[PDB]
Amino acid sequence: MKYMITSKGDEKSDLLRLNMIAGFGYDMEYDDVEPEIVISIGGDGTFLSAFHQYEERLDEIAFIGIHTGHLGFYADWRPAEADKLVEYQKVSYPLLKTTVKYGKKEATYLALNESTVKSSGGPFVVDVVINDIHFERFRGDGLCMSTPSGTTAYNKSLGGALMHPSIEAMQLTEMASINNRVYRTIGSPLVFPKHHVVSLQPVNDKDFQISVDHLSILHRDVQEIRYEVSAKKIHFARFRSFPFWRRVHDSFIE
Amino acid sequence: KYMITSKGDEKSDLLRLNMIAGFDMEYDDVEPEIVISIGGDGTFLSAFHQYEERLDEIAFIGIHTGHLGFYADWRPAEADQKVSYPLLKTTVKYKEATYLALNESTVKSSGGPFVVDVVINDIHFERFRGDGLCMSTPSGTTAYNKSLGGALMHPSIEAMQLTEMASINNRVYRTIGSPLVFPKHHVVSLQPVNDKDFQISVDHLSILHRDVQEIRYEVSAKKIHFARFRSFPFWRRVHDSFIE
Amino acid sequence: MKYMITSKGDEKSDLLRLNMIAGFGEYDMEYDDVEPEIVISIGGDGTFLSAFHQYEERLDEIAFIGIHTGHLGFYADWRPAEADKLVKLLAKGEYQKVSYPLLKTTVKYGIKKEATYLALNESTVKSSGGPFVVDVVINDIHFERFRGDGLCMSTPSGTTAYNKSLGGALMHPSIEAMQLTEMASINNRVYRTIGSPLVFPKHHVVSLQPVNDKDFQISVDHLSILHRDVQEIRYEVSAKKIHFARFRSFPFWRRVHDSFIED
Amino acid sequence: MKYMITSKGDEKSDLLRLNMIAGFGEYDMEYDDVEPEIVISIGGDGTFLSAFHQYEERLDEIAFIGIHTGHLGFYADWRPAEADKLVKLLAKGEYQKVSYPLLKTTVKYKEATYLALNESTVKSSGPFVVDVVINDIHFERFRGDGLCMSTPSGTTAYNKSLGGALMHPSIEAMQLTEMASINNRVYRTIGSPLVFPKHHVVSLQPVNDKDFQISVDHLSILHRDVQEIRYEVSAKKIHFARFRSFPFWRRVHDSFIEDLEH
Ligand SMILES: [N-]=[N+]=NC[C@H]1O[C@@H](n2c(SCC(=O)NCCc3c[nH]c4ccccc34)nc3c(N)ncnc32)[C@H](O)[C@@H]1O
Ligand SMILES: [N-]=[N+]=NC[C@H]1O[C@@H](n2c(SCC(=O)NCCc3c[nH]c4ccccc34)nc3c(N)ncnc32)[C@H](O)[C@@H]1O
Ligand SMILES: [N-]=[N+]=NC[C@H]1O[C@@H](n2c(SCC(=O)NCCc3c[nH]c4ccccc34)nc3c(N)ncnc32)[C@H](O)[C@@H]1O
Ligand SMILES: [N-]=[N+]=NC[C@H]1O[C@@H](n2c(SCC(=O)NCCc3c[nH]c4ccccc34)nc3c(N)ncnc32)[C@H](O)[C@@H]1O
Repeated sequence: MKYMITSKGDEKSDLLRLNMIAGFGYDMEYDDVEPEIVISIGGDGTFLSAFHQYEERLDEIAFIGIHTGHLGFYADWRPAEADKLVEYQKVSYPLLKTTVKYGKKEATYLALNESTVKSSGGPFVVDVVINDIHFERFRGDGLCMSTPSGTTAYNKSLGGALMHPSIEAMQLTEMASINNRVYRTIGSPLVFPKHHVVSLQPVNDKDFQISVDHLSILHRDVQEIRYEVSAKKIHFARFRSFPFWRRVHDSFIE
Repeated sequence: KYMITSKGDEKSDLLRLNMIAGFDMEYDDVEPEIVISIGGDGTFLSAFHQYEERLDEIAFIGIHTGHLGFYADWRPAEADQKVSYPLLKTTVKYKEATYLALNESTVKSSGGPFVVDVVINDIHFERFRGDGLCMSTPSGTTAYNKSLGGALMHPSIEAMQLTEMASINNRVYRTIGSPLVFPKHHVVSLQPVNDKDFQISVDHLSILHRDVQEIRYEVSAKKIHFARFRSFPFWRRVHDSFIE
Repeated sequence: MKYMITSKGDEKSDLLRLNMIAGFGEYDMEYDDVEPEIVISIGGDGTFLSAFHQYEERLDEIAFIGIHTGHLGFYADWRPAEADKLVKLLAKGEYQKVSYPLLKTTVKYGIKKEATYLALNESTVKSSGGPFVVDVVINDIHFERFRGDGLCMSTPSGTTAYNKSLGGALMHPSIEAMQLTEMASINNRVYRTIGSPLVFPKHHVVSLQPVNDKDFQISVDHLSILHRDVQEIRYEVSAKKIHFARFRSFPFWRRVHDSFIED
Repeated sequence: MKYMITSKGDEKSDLLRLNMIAGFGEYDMEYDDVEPEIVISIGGDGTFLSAFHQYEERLDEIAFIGIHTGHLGFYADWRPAEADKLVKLLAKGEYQKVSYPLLKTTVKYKEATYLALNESTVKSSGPFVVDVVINDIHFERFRGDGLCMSTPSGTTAYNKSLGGALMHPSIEAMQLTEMASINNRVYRTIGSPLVFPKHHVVSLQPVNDKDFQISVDHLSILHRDVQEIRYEVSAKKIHFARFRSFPFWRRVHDSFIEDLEH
């Protein structure tokens, strides 16, 4: 079938890539337009690029991650096992939908790890609105809405909770909240189920640094930033049994 | 067919009498379909553990005589569909003993250090050393779980959350630090290392267990049913409690 | 004696400034922004920080005074309505001086020369884009290899600021120390960090040494500039201290209570 | 000079203890367990804490030494394989002395005072609710499991597990950390750990219940009808015997980070 392979850039990834492509020279044809199997070689950062490269056809693509360096949560296959990889089950992980409104039109984005909103320099002040209901007035560095699979990324470093990627939900964590009598925040991470909409509304400044995984751009004149669990899912190709918690253990505990 | 529990104070007992007077409703504490709690969340917990054997045929209603609770959302000046929340199944192994929790289930030592092996799905995850561990229900996240640094999750999510209690987290006993949220059919097994005497607590019930071989945690198939008359959002209840 | 007054910029602060200057004009007070002995900041903590760095070359000859036109600050503890009593007490010289410790930041390059900075609140170091990875060396001894957003070294008085939002502890400004806090540490198998904030005494040096990237985004009291080809970043408690003019007694813990709990 | 040795209890501690006593049998060392000048602890930090309270009324005439039979401790810095060197070094009388600050715990109901090397915690006997007073000034009303006041050297103990900051023992201060605070509309607490210098008094005053489970280090007691719990940096200090540079941060490193040569 149709497939394609992306590379990190280093010699180890490109050499391993060419080594695998020649292996398919079976009934496998290389195609980067309409692939059925996308293979990422490098790390989680490399895998994220492959996700956004083919986010228009997530329903017809199974992803496979290979790490040339340290173990990743997406790139979970060693280069020494590249021979065996060249008949599988499909595992689906939830994604995050980020919608931005302006003063025009609106923009939507898909996240595999998380989406963060920070200030354009000074203090980040927004009103956190949960399901058309005011919850808190936040003041700090920013806010982080994480995917289940993305909880082991930025979310964890921010003191968030680790969620199993079988749970369809999203998690909101604080970034250096001042948390005083004027700007009282919840402090605890908040996990939202499906059909729940978290709305971030400006108070004074209208310019925000919205980031989606590995892409941070400046959005001017922002009226609203809404978060909710996307209906679209990312599909993986399961060959062996590598449990999520086991993958967490090998990463942080060892 | 229904029944009514009371906290113990005069305000709760007298209000209870008024509700009986209001009720083709036959008062039956044997096989009730409607259980009404009067007092607070603590009183509500007592009503839950009173009928664990018939949680599938009972809809609960909470009335707070004191401050607002997460389970008692009805003011006493209002005595005049079903919503299901997940539960936590706690199994202690020696003949095994099982317990159901509405808020959470914590395991501490019987005096000295608390040292166990955290096993996730028959696979060792970490060796814990500290005060103890806390496995919380979705609805119980706004309780002890929050104080321990745990995350707040909406009760519509069927899962369980494990949080640390003063982990030493060093070379020998490296822990994850972050709270862990486990879905359905996931089993967290806590296995002793040396001392096998632990102070296992289920919600408001803290009992001492001797000769413990294994403590297993998993989301129970049984769910607690509430009676929804109005619409009080979970996040609004969190807002009114911690954000004033 | 010689004095000067800085203003936030709004009408209220500027108005208060002119009236105080006229107030001092009734006594033996000379206005001088070049070599003053008393620097009065009118506005907020941010305004106070600007006045600090404006005269960081003569901190030994200056007693600072903060006046908050808005909400109460940790550096600006005087209300505008007390400006009249402030002038009269300043003119007589009826006040004692209280000293707060400062943080010394030293940046080394691939010999550029060598840059030094003084911080009243804190000094932070982050990357210039990607992952921030450095080796934390405490007193010429390797302590940890850090990977994350960055690191924040705070002064005692600066603990109630960015430090607190990062989970740092609150120290009384009488304690001569500095506090290092983590900024979103990945803290895994490869990059194991302490997690806990670290309080260092005087004469202790925390050296941050690069692993791959030499470019770092260093900020001193929100003066964030890009430093290229960085060889070393050293942290130590400065021998220089900031001097305040004390007329009454506003306890640090009360200022903490009035700011984060209730007022 | 006069010395004594405490033991954990196991075979390793008792055997190593006998070897040292016999080791001092070639030098001018008098063994005395009632009025010693050098107290040696064999076992762990728990053993050291026991040796501290055993001779806490003569802290001015005693320099302590710790030997860890198991993992590295913050008070037991010496290895069992270095016991041979310790005897000769102690006999030669060649060592500088290092002093660590202590925590003074006062319980009023007559007045009871306690000295802590690590920390002093106060819990309930149900909900623990007290009013935290800092220098005769109300700061917050706490509600949770309890409160922990830690010594500088004690910051690496329970204080670290509670999320407190690590302080160098050269700093004469004390640190207050929360224990499972509820922090809501009614009971708003600071959250952050608080570090107090000398001459600063932290007063814990009851709200409803007067009974509290007050613990000082290993000693966990129960005080009834408590009116006030006072915390302040004690004037008394514990003295150590230094032979070689073993930095505090190294002990922190070798305990929480990694120990590659072990
Ligand atoms: N604005 N201003 N003045 C700079 C002061 O801001 C304090 N400081 C900072 S400065 C670092 C920064 O760029 N943060 C992005 C958001 C932000 C900038 N300035 C803030 C001031 C208050 C609150 C948020 C910000 N962040 C924080 C922080 N999250 N919570 C508390 N306090 C901070 C820090 O003490 C610094 O000295
Ligand atoms: N009782 N007692 N033990 C004395 C030392 O134990 C230290 N201490 C304590 S005492 C409070 C307590 O009952 N903890 C329950 C579990 C436990 C007891 N002792 C431990 C020692 C190490 C680890 C866990 C325990 N907890 C802790 C704590 N989580 N992490 C570190 N160290 C602690 C505390 O500093 C005290 O100095
Ligand atoms: N036992 N009991 N009561 C039942 C509920 O009390 C809730 N729960 C507890 S019970 C554990 C305990 O023994 N804590 C000592 C102090 C305490 C006891 N009950 C409390 C209730 C509120 C606040 C403090 C206590 N602690 C906590 C906690 N620190 N912050 C929040 N909520 C808690 C917990 O959810 C439990 O299910
Ligand atoms: N790897 N990679 N690509 C970007 C991903 O990196 C993850 N991500 C980030 S991105 C936010 C950021 O700019 N942080 C500054 C330093 C940094 C950039 N990328 C990093 C990757 C690992 C560690 C630090 C950085 N920070 C973090 C974080 N502290 N700990 C864990 N993971 C993070 C985040 O999930 C993002 O999706």
